[PDB]
Amino acid sequence: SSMSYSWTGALITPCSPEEEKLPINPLSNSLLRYHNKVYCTTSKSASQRAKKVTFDRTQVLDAHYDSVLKDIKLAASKVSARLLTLQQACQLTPPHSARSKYGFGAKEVRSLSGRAVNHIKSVWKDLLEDPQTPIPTTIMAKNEVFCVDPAKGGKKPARLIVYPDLGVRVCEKMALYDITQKLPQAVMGASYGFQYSPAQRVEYLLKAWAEKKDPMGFSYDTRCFDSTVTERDIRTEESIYQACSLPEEARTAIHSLTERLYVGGPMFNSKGQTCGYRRCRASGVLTTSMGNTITCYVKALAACKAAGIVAPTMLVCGDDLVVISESQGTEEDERNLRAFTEAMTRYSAPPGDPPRPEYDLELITSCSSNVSVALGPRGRRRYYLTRDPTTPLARAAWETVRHSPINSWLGNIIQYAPTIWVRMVLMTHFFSILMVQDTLDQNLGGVNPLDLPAIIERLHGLDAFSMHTYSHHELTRVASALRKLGAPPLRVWKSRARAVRASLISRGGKAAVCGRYLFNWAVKTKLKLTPLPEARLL
RNA sequence: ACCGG
RNA sequence: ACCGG
Repeated sequence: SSMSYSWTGALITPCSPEEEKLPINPLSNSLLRYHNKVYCTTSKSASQRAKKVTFDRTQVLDAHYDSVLKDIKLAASKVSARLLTLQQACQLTPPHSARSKYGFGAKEVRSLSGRAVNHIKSVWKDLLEDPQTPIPTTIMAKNEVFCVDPAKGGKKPARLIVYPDLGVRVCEKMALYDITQKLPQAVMGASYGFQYSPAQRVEYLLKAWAEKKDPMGFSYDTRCFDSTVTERDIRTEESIYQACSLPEEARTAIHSLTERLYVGGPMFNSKGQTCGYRRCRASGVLTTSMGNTITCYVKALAACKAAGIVAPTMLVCGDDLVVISESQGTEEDERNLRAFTEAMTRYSAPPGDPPRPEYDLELITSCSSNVSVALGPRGRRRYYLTRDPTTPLARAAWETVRHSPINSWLGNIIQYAPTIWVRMVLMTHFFSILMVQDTLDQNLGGVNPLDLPAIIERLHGLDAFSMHTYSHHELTRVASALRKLGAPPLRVWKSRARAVRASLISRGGKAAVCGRYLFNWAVKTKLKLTPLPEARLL
């Protein structure tokens, strides 16, 4: 049937001029040595990406799918959504959202500028007065930083981004924002992925695994899910939206949005040249995250019925999806999964790499991470979220005139605070750096570093400062990643940590806390870490 | 550099 | 800002 994209062969130009690395990376050259391996995706690689994503979809649904879709609409019916006032939309625009082509930007929008509030009214009236004309959109290359994997063919090409003018973006919010806060939580419940902090993701996955007599789990990746979404799936999404309590104005607009934007349209580069036409998901629109989730759920669940997966419990983080079922024997389990894949493939949701059944929770990668285990302070098992540290380390090492990685360190320190690689490698490096800049209290991305222990206690719990026997997978993987990037091995980081710890303590004050809590693992004679007063405040 | 979290 | 698309 339909082709995901068409191409005029125009260049996909970049926004922020791509910047050359420099001969000295002063913040990270003590973190790791192999900067040659750390690269960022250029837009000249945008061509390469388009080939990977341009291709024919053909879709064949069935009794199974139809039954799920019927059930899901019935859940949609229990929802009541309201329009957002044009103003309310504007206040939800992010601070530096790319300015509109009609001479105004996010400051104006958020402050209800007249030029702004006028054009948007016009944009909206046109949505109600016109549901066929395709809305033009812009296509850009997202630049992300990775580490060269030769195993999987040198360097990734840049991801493609497609979005409409800021005027239109606000209207989408007017029409849909309320649905986006109500619908998913209501068609998918426990299985909606974004509602969970890593702590609770783990807690769910455990509860799911616990409650099967003889569990079996697998994860289904679709690394081009956006390309494989069909015009019909999109309209089916509308159909799901319309199944709720909605005012007639909302309904007309949603429809008009679906036909004019969400289903497809032309794309233009920053230079303005017609770049191509699209017939799949746009990354930049409001519904994407919600759409993919719901669609993936309908399909996935159809597939389980088609394949005969028993007692399936699901988790959907957009494209990435985990299922935990009752094993029907490894013999059947391998059959049923192949089925699942054929089902999904008919549903126009193929995979990258086929799934495999697994019977150990440590081996189920998804939401780009996995569950693993170490021992807490009293010997009890502590289950926690982790991932391969390669990219985190690569990015930890990205420095240019217009970019600092310190935020990325703080990022992963928070998110992955209880992992051995954060605790031993990124923390030791972070404080080591900030101490020497004597910049230990400057607010990085709106967080004070001296608040870390308090934050970590709130988000991860006291055992995040005290875990101790890390699993073979993790130990192996981390060793390997550091070796792979020219980082010192774990044992060196221990030394470094002790010295870093000695300082933080002698500094007294909040710094002292950081020393005693964050690096308690570093010392021979451990310290009884009682809970933190400041902790209940966050 | 758009969307989500 | 970070992380995911």
